[PDB]
Amino acid sequence: TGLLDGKRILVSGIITDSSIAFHIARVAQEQGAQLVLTGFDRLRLIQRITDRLPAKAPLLELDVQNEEHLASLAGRVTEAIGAGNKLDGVVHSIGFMPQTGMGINPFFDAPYADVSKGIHISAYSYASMAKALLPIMNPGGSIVGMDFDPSRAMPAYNWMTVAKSALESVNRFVAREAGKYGVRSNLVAAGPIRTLAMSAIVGGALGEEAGAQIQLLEEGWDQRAPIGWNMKDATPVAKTVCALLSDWLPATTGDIIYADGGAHTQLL
Amino acid sequence: TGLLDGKRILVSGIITDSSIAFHIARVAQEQGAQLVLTGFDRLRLIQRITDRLPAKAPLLELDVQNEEHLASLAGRVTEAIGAGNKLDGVVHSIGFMPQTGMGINPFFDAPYADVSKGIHISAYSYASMAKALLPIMNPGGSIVGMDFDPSRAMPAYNWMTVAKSALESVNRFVAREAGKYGVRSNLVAAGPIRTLAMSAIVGGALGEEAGAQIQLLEEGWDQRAPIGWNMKDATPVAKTVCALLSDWLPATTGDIIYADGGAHTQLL
Amino acid sequence: TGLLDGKRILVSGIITDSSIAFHIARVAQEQGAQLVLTGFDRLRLIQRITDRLPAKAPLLELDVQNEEHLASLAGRVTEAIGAGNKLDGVVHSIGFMPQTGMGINPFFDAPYADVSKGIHISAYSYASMAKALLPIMNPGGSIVGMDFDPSRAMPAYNWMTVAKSALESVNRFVAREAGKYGVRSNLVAAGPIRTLAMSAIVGGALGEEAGAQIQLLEEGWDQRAPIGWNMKDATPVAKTVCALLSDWLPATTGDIIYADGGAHTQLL
Amino acid sequence: TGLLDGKRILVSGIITDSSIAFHIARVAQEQGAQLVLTGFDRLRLIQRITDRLPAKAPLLELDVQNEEHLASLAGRVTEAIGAGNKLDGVVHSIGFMPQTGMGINPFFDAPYADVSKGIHISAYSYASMAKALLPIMNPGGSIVGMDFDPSRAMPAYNWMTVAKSALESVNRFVAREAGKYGVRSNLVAAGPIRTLAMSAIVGGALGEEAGAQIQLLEEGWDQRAPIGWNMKDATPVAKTVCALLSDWLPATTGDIIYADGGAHTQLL
Ligand SMILES: NC(=O)c1ccc[n+]([C@@H]2O[C@H](COP(=O)([O-])OP(=O)(O)OC[C@H]3O[C@@H](n4cnc5c(N)ncnc54)[C@H](O)[C@@H]3O)[C@@H](O)[C@H]2O)c1
Ligand SMILES: NC(=O)c1ccc[n+]([C@@H]2O[C@H](COP(=O)([O-])OP(=O)(O)OC[C@H]3O[C@@H](n4cnc5c(N)ncnc54)[C@H](O)[C@@H]3O)[C@@H](O)[C@H]2O)c1
Ligand SMILES: NC(=O)c1ccc[n+]([C@@H]2O[C@H](COP(=O)([O-])OP(=O)(O)OC[C@H]3O[C@@H](n4cnc5c(N)ncnc54)[C@H](O)[C@@H]3O)[C@@H](O)[C@H]2O)c1
Ligand SMILES: NC(=O)c1ccc[n+]([C@@H]2O[C@H](COP(=O)([O-])OP(=O)(O)OC[C@H]3O[C@@H](n4cnc5c(N)ncnc54)[C@H](O)[C@@H]3O)[C@@H](O)[C@H]2O)c1
Ligand SMILES: Cc1cc(C)nc(SCCO)n1
Ligand SMILES: Cc1cc(C)nc(SCCO)n1
Ligand SMILES: Cc1cc(C)nc(SCCO)n1
Ligand SMILES: Cc1cc(C)nc(SCCO)n1
Ligand SMILES: [Mg+2]
Ligand SMILES: [Mg+2]
Ligand SMILES: [Mg+2]
Ligand SMILES: [Mg+2]
Repeated sequence: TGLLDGKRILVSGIITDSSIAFHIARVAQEQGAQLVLTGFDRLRLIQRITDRLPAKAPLLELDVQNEEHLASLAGRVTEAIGAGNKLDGVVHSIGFMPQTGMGINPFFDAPYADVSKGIHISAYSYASMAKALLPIMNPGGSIVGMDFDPSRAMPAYNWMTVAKSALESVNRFVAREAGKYGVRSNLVAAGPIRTLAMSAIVGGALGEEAGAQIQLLEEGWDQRAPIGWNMKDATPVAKTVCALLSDWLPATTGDIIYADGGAHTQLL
Repeated sequence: TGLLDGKRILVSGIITDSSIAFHIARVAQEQGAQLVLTGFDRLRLIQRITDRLPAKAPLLELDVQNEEHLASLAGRVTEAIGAGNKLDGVVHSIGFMPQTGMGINPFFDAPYADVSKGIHISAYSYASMAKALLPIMNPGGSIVGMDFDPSRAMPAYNWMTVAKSALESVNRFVAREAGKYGVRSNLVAAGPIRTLAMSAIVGGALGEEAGAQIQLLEEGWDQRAPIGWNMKDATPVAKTVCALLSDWLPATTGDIIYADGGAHTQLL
Repeated sequence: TGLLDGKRILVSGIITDSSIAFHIARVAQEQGAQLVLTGFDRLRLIQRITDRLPAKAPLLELDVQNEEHLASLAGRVTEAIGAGNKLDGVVHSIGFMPQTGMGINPFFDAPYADVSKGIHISAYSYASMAKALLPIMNPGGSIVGMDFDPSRAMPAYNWMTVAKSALESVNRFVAREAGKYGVRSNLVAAGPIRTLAMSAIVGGALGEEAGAQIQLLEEGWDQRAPIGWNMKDATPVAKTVCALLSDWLPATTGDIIYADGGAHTQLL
Repeated sequence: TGLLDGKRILVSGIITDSSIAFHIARVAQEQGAQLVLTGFDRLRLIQRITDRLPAKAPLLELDVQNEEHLASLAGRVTEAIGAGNKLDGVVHSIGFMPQTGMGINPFFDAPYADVSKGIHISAYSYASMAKALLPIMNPGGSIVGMDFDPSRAMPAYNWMTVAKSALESVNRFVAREAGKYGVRSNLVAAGPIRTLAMSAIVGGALGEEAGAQIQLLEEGWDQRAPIGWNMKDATPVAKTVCALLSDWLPATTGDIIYADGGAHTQLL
């Protein structure tokens, strides 16, 4: 009698046990969902990490820049879940921007090849995944992607914020296509989460100034949030994704749900 | 094992069996919630209407313009739910604007006394209710109000749209206060719902031109909505309110969730 | 050969030489406009203040809560500018909220009578003025009101922020009506300006906590603004209003132009 | 005594006499500006077109995808305007998306190589141009780019709308960098303009369905616009760009000014 009882849901984006997608997968299993996982490049690592989830789940390789992987994806999922069965949910929790497009490297100094790779992985791939998977989704289904509010510019995030602006636009178009299948498409805009990479950035991995700036941004977030914000806890974010994967928001599509403590609704 | 098992929730705004609040109450009871209802003025009528809900619920009188009603409200609720028990949820589903502030009466011709009454009932009362009820709400609790997207002007809605703009602002402030109690505050922006009053307006009760305009607005809404919009079905709206009343969006406050078929995310 | 050569423009809202409207009037006269001024209550004071403008201008009494003043206003303006002449511009620079609706008085403690008076003066009056003056405006004309960005809640501003949210909504409706006359309606959202009242508030006139909060808000504004923000200089704001009064933004209506140093476009 | 007297302004984007940039250049010259023009690929054609402007202007070659052109650009401009002189204004009026990313080709069928080229030319190039030209701009200067409101998805525009979403994000970052030079960065969001390409699209050049959809969008725009919208007249758009190039909006940066008849502020 979980929120997601009987649902078959694909979850991309697990790389470590601090990945937002690891917590999305954990909560969805706690709520009765049957998962198929996708991983990029380091499949041995990802299998070992995902062994710590409450239930075993098949793991498929998916590099979103690889056209072959995308073309075979629905067939591979169908074999993992059994012929005649379809998915009820898809989670996109994939993002990347080269170091030249984030941190202390000046905004104007990111070469376009680097920005293009970041926008491919972070924004275009949301459409790629929907194209691949809508033919094997049931009516009433739900596609969810991870967003970080790009409405205002911020220090250090730089071209990653541009990629999120493109992602929000992509989501509105995916909703139009997904609608033909009786399927919803939405993003969850999360507050900052202390993943391994984010901890490294605050520790100065992309320059001292960028680290300082991101730390300040984190502190302001909790201060602004009327219910507070705990950057070490991805669970409220994971629960929000599961809310969208459920049947409890059946008239919301092309949209953005903010799991940020309410910080974006306050100026100070 | 419902979504709202064990929760005690106050629901205002029932006047007929087509009231959005009637469907909110029905769905919340189907999901295990124990309700306290509030009604305005025609309490005999409201009791008879609410007899059709799946479970019996105490009905309290509440005129949001009446300071005495608001001052006694927490005590009356506490006696209905039993001393030592508190509310987990509050639903504001209250709206009013005099006929001079809607329909074919020119926008410039609404007297301020009429606009003020409409803003009192439709916007200020969201703060009034929160003031009255936060002292008897549990941590983890949720306050939800009903909104109609006022970001762009529209024909006929006129000063009611202005009241909704004020309501959205009020909600962001209520979230700051509610946060001190561990309580969330959010609005659900619904698409148009064919309540008795809305059917009457399309039938020309506020002038022929206003009727025509609202009919066109309804038709465009379903056309824009990537998953469609059924104005005769309040259930998707009710489910969305219950989503916010649950523990599944624990990091969303001061915010607006759109239960509109995705229509606001599309231009045509 | 000024920006506003040959234009006849009404300017409300002068009370001291630090009033934003004083600087709007000064810049418009420097740019060739012929003004009619309106003042509330302390007409002797206002006449003495306005004697410091570059050119003499007729001063008319206007209490926006007074129905008689509003009904006679067009006739009084026509006699000041001469029969057969019409206005090309109207400036609304009027705002008020009782002390119970701003500062350290808790948000929930503002009585509705006080909030209603504030919304009357600050929001409804924008429509009142347009109703009164559109019949004596020329095609190509411009109505401009003063706004403070209410998209996010902030400390101390409280019900004044709610009034601004209502004002933004009112402006979109006024644009629909003004359009019938070939007239534009827009708001200028200014950054914080150190008027006499604002200096007093920072000095603690509405409580110490509110003062502290507003000071912090001012400091953050200049820090966020990519071109900086000088709260002691109303001239950039005045120039922006004159831009809207000119023929140089002829396809902008129902809209908001931000004269805030770009602060609202940045998170930190 | 024009609006732009004494200013030196670079204008990109002229290809035909229906180019929005042709009208921007014409109005800026009528207002006293001294121009430097940039053109892509068909320089013989562009020279002949630009011979119809009120004043002669030097024409420089600029392919925004060509790193060499961008690296030599400031030097070439300096030789055209004379050593010791700098620019006061820069106009980006450059946009492109391959046919696979617009029209009736399904959204999911645009290959990433095509989308990437479109985002390079339409969004990244706004940053490229600013990088190249800020070192030769005067304090008080202004960078302006052309936008089409991408806040909601629309039929046929598809990946071009995604590129505009990215452009709006880029503009907020460019404003931060431009601020260091005392320079503003803003976009003008225009309503639809019947350029040669747009006429061709309505005539069915990108498929019949896409043509039909764009025609409907155009008709709705004028209907929504409180002051109307004339798609055959680029002059109101050009005047708006010149407003931003002037000293009359000195506190607006990282922002978007809508020259759309007010259509985006209205639902119907
Ligand atoms: N951490 C934050 O503060 C935060 C805040 C809001 C949103 N988000 C977003 O949440 C999502 C998940 O990120 P995270 O913070 O959990 O970091 P993470 O590093 O744990 O996850 C990012 C994932 O992207 C995957 N990925 C990268 N390139 C790929 C490719 N070519 N094909 C397939 N997958 C690829 C990685 O393998 C990894 O699993 C991202 O979209 C991120 O932008 C993060
Ligand atoms: N029907 C729609 O199309 C639509 C769309 C979006 C949002 N909404 C909103 O949903 C809410 C519920 O409205 P509805 O459409 O279900 O109509 P309704 O007429 O069924 O409900 C409105 C309720 O407001 C109550 N009310 C009026 N004055 C009151 C007072 N002084 N004190 C206490 N209660 C008072 C009425 O008694 C009634 O129960 C309103 O906020 C409305 O604006 C409606
Ligand atoms: N000062 C700021 O930081 C700031 C920032 C953004 C916007 N604004 C807005 O600019 C406008 C002008 O305010 P200001 O800051 O220059 O302060 P101000 O006190 O100098 O001007 C306010 C004016 O409102 C007038 N007014 C009050 N009640 C009235 C009534 N019943 N009828 C007619 N006029 C009445 C007052 O006489 C006064 O002239 C207001 O709308 C204000 O909200 C101010
Ligand atoms: N026409 C509309 O309805 C409309 C509406 C809003 C905004 N806009 C925008 O206005 C701008 C101007 O477009 P237009 O409608 O005047 O069309 P246009 O075809 O006349 O102008 C587009 C220009 O982009 C230039 N360009 C293309 N690739 C280039 C490259 N690699 N390097 C340099 N320049 C290149 C072309 O040479 C051409 O001069 C674009 O940003 C467009 O998106 C157009
Ligand atoms: C919003 C945001 C922040 C960070 C550090 N990474 C990402 S995606 C790269 C994952 O480590 N997205
Ligand atoms: C958005 C909206 C529309 C209507 C007709 N009424 C309301 S409240 C009055 C209830 O019948 N709100
Ligand atoms: C935004 C804002 C701030 C303040 C102090 N007053 C106002 S109107 C009252 C004028 O002194 N408006
Ligand atoms: C918004 C928009 C529409 C169109 C047809 N083209 C462009 S850029 C290509 C120029 O002909 N931008
Ligand atoms: Mg294990
Ligand atoms: Mg019964
Ligand atoms: Mg004098
Ligand atoms: Mg010639």
